[PDB]
Amino acid sequence: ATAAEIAALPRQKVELVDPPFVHAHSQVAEGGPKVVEFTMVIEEKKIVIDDAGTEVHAMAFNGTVPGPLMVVHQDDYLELTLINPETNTLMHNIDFHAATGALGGGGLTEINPGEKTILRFKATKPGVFVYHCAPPGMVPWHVVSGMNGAIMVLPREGLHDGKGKALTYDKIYYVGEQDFYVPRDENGKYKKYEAPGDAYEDTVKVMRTLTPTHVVFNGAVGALTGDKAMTAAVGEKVLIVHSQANRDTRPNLIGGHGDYVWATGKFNTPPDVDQETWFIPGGAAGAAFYTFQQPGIYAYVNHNLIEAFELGAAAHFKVTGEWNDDLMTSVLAPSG
Amino acid sequence: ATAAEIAALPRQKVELVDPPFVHAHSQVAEGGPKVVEFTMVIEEKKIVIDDAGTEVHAMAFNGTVPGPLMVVHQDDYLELTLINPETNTLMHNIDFHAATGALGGGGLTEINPGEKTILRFKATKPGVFVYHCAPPGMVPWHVVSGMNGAIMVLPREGLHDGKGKALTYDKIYYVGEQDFYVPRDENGKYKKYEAPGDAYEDTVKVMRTLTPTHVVFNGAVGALTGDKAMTAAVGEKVLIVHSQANRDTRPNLIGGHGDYVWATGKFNTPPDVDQETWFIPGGAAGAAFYTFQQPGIYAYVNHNLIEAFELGAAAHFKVTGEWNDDLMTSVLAPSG
Amino acid sequence: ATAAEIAALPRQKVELVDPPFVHAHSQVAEGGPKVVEFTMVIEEKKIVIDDAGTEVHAMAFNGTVPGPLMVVHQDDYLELTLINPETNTLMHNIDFHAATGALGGGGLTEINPGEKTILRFKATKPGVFVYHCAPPGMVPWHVVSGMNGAIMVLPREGLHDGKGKALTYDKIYYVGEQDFYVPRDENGKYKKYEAPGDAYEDTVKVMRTLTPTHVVFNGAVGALTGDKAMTAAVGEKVLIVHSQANRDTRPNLIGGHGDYVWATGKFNTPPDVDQETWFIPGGAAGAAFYTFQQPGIYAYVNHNLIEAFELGAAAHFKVTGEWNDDLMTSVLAPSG
Ligand SMILES: O=N[O-]
Ligand SMILES: O=N[O-]
Ligand SMILES: O=N[O-]
Ligand SMILES: [Cu+2]
Ligand SMILES: [Cu+2]
Ligand SMILES: [Cu+2]
Ligand SMILES: [Cu+2]
Ligand SMILES: [Cu+2]
Ligand SMILES: [Cu+2]
Ligand SMILES: [Cu+2]
Ligand SMILES: [Cu+2]
Ligand SMILES: [Cu+2]
Repeated sequence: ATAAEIAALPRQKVELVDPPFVHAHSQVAEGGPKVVEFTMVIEEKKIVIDDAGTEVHAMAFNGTVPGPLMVVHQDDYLELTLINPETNTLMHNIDFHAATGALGGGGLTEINPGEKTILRFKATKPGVFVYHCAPPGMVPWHVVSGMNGAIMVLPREGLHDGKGKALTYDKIYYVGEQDFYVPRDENGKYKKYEAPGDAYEDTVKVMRTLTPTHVVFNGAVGALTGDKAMTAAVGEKVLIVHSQANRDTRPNLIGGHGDYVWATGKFNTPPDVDQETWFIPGGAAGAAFYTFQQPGIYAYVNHNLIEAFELGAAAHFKVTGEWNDDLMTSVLAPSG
Repeated sequence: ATAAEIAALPRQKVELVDPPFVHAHSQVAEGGPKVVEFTMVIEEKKIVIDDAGTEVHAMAFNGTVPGPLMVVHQDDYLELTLINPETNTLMHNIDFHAATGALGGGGLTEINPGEKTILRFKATKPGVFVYHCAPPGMVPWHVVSGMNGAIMVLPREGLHDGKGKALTYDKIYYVGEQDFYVPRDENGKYKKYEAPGDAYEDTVKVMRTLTPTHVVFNGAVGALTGDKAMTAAVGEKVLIVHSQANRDTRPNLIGGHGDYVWATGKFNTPPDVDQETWFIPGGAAGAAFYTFQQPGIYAYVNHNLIEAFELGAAAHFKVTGEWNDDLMTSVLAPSG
Repeated sequence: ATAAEIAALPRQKVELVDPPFVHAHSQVAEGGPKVVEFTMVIEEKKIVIDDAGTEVHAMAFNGTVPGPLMVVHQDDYLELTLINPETNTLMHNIDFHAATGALGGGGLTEINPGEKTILRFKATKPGVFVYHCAPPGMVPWHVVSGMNGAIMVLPREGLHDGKGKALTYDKIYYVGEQDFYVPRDENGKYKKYEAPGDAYEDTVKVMRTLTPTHVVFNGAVGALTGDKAMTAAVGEKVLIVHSQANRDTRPNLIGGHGDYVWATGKFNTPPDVDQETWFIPGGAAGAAFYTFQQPGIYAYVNHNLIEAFELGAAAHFKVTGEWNDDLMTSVLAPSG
């Protein structure tokens, strides 16, 4: 398509919402290709990542860790207006794994504090993809400071299983997983810093151990539990998009399964089925589809249980509904 | 299925055998759905895991690490009687990744010493699945203390390749891989403790480094080598079920291949073929089918060779039969 | 085939080239089965792996790290003459994951300094496979000293996608990823040694942490950048073979994609498509096929960005051609 043809295309402005929720969208594409517009302001800000009050000088797209999920359809154009406020101190940019060229847009979006840029790319490949800051010379630090998220490019005909059968979810959740490397003092207590730069040297040292001090969902230990636990009901079909821009993860819905899992996150690659624990390599997004059959609490975790329960990679699902004794029943409850 | 129908199903008690061996079963189901009954007694006991007398206070299903492999067919019901003797001191339960509901059954099987429980669940999905102890608050600790195993839910029609061609094995082995985190004193000597709880704080510290001191098959370094090597003959078809409940692994039959590998461990997902090294994420089981073509010794290992030969993740296969010079031959033996 | 039938097959002597380039070959098999001959001299030599002058006592096949890529077709016989010069001080051998029997040939190829051997095996399975030194007793050490490579066994009919369409590449590159464990002194400085054996005790201790000090492509940090960046042109089809003999990796062509990726490295296993980041387990090789659509610099990395940018696992592609504004364009360049 020529510039003229693209300028004639309809344009829709979408308002992003904070993870784990996803902005309103249609699974089946409406009309022909469109230029979907998104705006995100970068905010360098202090966030607390655990109950002890541990701090991280985050670099967050739209002010959240992970950045929000942007949703478009295959062959739509994603036009992102990216803003780096003069209140920030570092240069920032964005790399869309879903895009093609200039390091995912990285080479065309380098913005200093006080600048903005508008990048447009054709979403030619269907699936979920990671996006993240990629400044030449300080990539890992910015990424593990939370500057990453994901987008979903839906097939124009919505989701289907490997054999051509439609898969329509009732709800969708985006679980961004983040590995944090927080310096500790001689007492083994997490250190705090006045400015983000102050922490760089100590942090690089921790990063070199390839051992995160924290592995969390939605920016903090327990962020998706309690009044913020995800929800569903027996019978409900749920799509769980999961991303990790720097380190491997292995999602598992404890008490359930991954009925259809596009482990590689790409829709033209048939999904695996009946999964117990699936695998998403660092630098990628994956997605799992499940129809709940039992009510009660579920633990959604990175299945290296130390990472899940000692480091913070665990969420919960609260599911309402009738218990099914055919699937499972306590013949004899715990007793003498 | 009606209520009367389940109650009318034939009940069958099966006697378990210790890994790497598997209890008697039929690949193709025999008769309609059944309620397959198993019983496992929990044993807390000190075991030696290496050639240096290193000890671990194990928590073991049926007294073995890994716990035994339970085999049923899709749509049978697995009815497990789980016993926690009054001689034990810790709380236990069981999570079946193959099951649906109550956190895999963990929420219905919490038993203290002196208690027993009976759990029944319908094996609705075919494949090999991990099962492990999972009491709220002490999940990773108990799991890395060896309280995990796997089950196999065979398709009623047995296994088939991606083209619908039946895959019938002559022998089946279950290799459970265990990551252990044993504390060391300031001199580097592994510590010993009087009771399980005594080692808790020291052990969690090692666990948080995400670096196991040992990675073993069947509970100890060398457990599946020498006089305990697994066996086969040229021409025999063997299925090797492999599990790892907490950490990733990458099996490889050195000298052979994985002719058909259900890397994810789920039979409705077509197997990969001609594999050199496959990958099983922590929290899952996988299965590899192979037809031996050459006699001799084979090393079956986790292919991060440091984990295999420095940490303990290596086993052997001793295969009888005639050598095939077409496949391989020494044209010129080592010489000056 | 009988010994006589094999002896009558046509022979072809191949001259190997240093990675990332690959020796001349035909994607589609030229004629029936043949005995393809290769010769590799083992070289124990010092290599400098980073800009701080860090040394490693390398054990390199054909003098490089990784060893060169050998290409044959399915059902051809690979006949390798391996030489261990009197100048070397260690026993060496070779294990081909592509072969069948005697530990991949390791049991039939043990040669001391001053010895040579000739091994022939039938390449019965198509795909890319790892090969590495495998002495009984000192495996991980030699492997992580750089003694590993890969071979490609192409289907007689060349490559095809999952639907049977031919995938013909214009260029092919072989990226060997190496994890190094270099000892340091109490001041955090990398130690140097006068002979290979001198660093053994120290290296094992570092290997036990399972945390490499360096993760590099083609033997050194920046080896595949600058004067050695890989090249291509818009419209060109490129196959990127990638191997890791001891540790997991997750390749990603930043700016592009993996249009077709045989992640497990085996050609009879359908390739995944439109990949952002793929996964290759330690002890295996994989291959990705991509058609460039945009000119410019691309970063090819292990997508754990710490491993890529702090540890060394990063390469570059320099692509020439016309920029495609339909796929990506800067609507608004960085500005106030
Ligand atoms: O922009 N590097 O993944
Ligand atoms: O039951 N938690 O993996
Ligand atoms: O030959 N050991 O991977
Ligand atoms: Cu940034
Ligand atoms: Cu940045
Ligand atoms: Cu990236
Ligand atoms: Cu237990
Ligand atoms: Cu327990
Ligand atoms: Cu589990
Ligand atoms: Cu060697
Ligand atoms: Cu060697
Ligand atoms: Cu190997």
